[PDB]
Amino acid sequence: KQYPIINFTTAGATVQSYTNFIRAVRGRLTTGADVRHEIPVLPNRVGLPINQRFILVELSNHAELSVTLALDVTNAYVVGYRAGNSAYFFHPDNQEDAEAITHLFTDVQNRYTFAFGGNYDRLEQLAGNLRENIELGNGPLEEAISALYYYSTGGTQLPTLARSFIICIQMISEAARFQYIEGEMRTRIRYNRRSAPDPSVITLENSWGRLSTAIQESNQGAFASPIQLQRRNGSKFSVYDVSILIPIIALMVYRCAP
Ligand SMILES: Nc1nc2nc(C(=O)NCc3ccco3)cnc2c(=O)[nH]1
Repeated sequence: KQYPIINFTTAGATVQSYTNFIRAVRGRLTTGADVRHEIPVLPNRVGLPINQRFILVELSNHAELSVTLALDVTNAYVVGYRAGNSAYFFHPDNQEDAEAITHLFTDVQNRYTFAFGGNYDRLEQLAGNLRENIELGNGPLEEAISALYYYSTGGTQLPTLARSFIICIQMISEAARFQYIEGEMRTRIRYNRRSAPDPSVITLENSWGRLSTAIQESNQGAFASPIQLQRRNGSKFSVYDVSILIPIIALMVYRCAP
């Protein structure tokens, strides 16, 4: 017995198989017994035992390649992955984090830490493309699984590896964080399209920590100051209250209760 594993395959994927997956991911990220204003909070990192810190997400595609992402339950971040006999980790932000990841993928023959960190800014630079120009859907996802798998063999240039991370992160972590983003992926899957996320998706992604804070500091759901988001067409609008976000955000990073 070792960290909980959730499986998804792109082979034959449907909106139901993808929804089932994202639902199970959420269920492993949190027990759900800390909820504020109806929105679940992930476990506080302060004092969480290592043995509860991570979840694994096994990704397969029609080429029958498989990779396994490791996600930090405290924030749903993808911290690294394993493909066959190697495992690779983003460069950690602190020594505590560096220490935690020593506990993942312990039986793998080859382990490495990238010199670069895993935030979108760094990955975009590495990919040489912005999330607004990187396509999402089942096609991109199956392609990103192969790219990640092939990375040890030397088959995959770094820019492509970084694009593939940006895809996985959005289709897995962001979809888990936001029902809105899950729905965005369901739509691409339903119509078998691939398309870049629009400003509504990108600004929600960028605002996740800020939303977690606003809702958690709110006066019974009313934000202490407004949060600006973006519509599909890039126009700015303001959110004042948690009520509107209940069908949009599914999970928040822990902040202490005011
Ligand atoms: N590896 C990884 N990287 C991630 N990077 C981001 C990301 O940059 N967010 C933008 C941001 C705004 C403020 C601070 O930061 C989000 N999720 C993830 C994530 O879930 N896994």
